[PDB]
Amino acid sequence: EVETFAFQAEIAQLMSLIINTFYSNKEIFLRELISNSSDALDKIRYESLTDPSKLDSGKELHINLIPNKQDRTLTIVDTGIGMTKADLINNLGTIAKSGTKAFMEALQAGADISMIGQFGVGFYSAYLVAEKVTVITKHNDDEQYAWESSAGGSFTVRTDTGEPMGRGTKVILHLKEDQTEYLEERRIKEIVKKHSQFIGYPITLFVEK
Ligand SMILES: CC(C)(C)c1cc(N)c(C(N)=O)s1
Repeated sequence: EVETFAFQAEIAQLMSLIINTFYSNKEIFLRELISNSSDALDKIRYESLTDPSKLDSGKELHINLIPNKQDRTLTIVDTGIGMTKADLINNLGTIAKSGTKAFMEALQAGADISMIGQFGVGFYSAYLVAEKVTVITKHNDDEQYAWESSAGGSFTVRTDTGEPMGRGTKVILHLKEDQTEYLEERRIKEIVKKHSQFIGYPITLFVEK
């Protein structure tokens, strides 16, 4: 059962602006997605202080970067709080409507795309380098779900049947044909050290075979 939804016009217009605008500093996408995972891990860590049983789906709090050249995919995994079905379908999109309006107004007044995080809509920077994004997520209170969009105005949500996650969020970036530089170990290491050196969770960069 695959459900198809339309993006809000403002979010769709944001994704077009990200996809079409000429902007060479594309490497900031990794800073934003890693920043998103750190916040998800903060939320499960805070909630587990007043409730130790929330960590029954996994005690470890970490971020893993997994490149795959055969699939041409870069996967950012965290064991954060995850997102529910309502988070994917409309909760997180409606929050982003106000940040998108402010982000677009800032752009015409002299800002650039690298400040996208300051408006809380950093996730969409993934489309700087990916033609399709797959998000697999498992919240403690909901089932495992797969979100997917190739932009163009729509996204899909379905119950995930793959490997069970326990808890967290898996962002799979199906990279563009000319963005495979972000599969290189030495390139990922440089971006992590430059933009995310003080993240308070262990970041493991996986090596390919
Ligand atoms: C599309 C989906 C549900 C993956 C997200 C939208 C927003 N705005 C996210 C965020 N981290 O802000 S995640």
